[PDB]
Amino acid sequence: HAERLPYDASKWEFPRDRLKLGKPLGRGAFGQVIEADAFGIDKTATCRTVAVKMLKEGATHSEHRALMSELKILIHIGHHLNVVNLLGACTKPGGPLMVITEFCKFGNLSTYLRSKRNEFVPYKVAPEDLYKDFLTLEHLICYSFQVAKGMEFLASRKCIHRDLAARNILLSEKNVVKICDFGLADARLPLKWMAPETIFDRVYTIQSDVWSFGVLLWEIFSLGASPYPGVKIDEEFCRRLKEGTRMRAPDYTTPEMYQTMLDCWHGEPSQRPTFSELVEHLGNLLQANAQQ
Ligand SMILES: CNC(=O)c1cc(Oc2ccc3nc(Nc4ccc(Cl)c(C(F)(F)F)c4)[nH]c3c2)ccn1
Repeated sequence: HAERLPYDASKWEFPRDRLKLGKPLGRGAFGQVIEADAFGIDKTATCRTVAVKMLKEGATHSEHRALMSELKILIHIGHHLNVVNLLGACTKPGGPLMVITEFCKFGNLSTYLRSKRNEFVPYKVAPEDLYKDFLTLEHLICYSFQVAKGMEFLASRKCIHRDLAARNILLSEKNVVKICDFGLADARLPLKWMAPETIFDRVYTIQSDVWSFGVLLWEIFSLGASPYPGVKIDEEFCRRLKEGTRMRAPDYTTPEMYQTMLDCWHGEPSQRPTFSELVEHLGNLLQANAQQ
């Protein structure tokens, strides 16, 4: 499967001595995600800020492969605007295993959205300057549109994310969002983003990612709220879920967006929309929103 993917070190290998590791950006059992400086990793710059995911110096022989798979998969997928850009890696012996991606200034979308709760209006109005730097339904529909586009792309190159959530979406410059993974596909309570077929039968498909995409939409339109607020993720949660229970509409959604969340939460994988359809439907909503 993944282990069998090609790592062309001549094109991605980067000198560990050209990286000045900085402040941690996130922790994990696998190891860490650190901010850093790359001396001439790309060409349009001399010194660039990059994000680096790396294992613990005493990391298992298993994770070492997990991280190598991610590197191979990211390479296989190729470049897309809404997928965090892979810049390089460090496989050679000597230092720990490291994957290097572009740095996204504003970090994960969940945190970001939460900080704009008191800076959000559905639609801007004149003066129009009293709203400069406010989030609007257009922004939210756009973020969802972009993620759906990146997932369509992942589908296209036949890959699945496995843990699609707001915390794994990064806000870059000019309202451009990028899909990423701070983990190595847990205090992050991942069951909240899993489709029933995944929870009960541990089966991961592109359609279960669509279920996750539904939780992400609820996250975006709750302005960063936490999925299944207050609810205890236990035996009964898994049960109720399979029985057909879903979350109520978030605080800033629109009738259509909430319906789309529901569409994504169909109990039947094959009854859930597909990312292409989602990209088309969302695009419509975006364009329908501008009008009014
Ligand atoms: C304030 N800025 C940040 O906190 C920050 C962290 C960051 O961390 C990383 C560092 C390395 C990474 N490697 C990934 N893997 C990844 C990214 C996208 C996709 Cl689609 C897939 C997978 F596995 F699904 F193919 C895997 N995500 C990563 C995220 C990258 C950019 N900005």
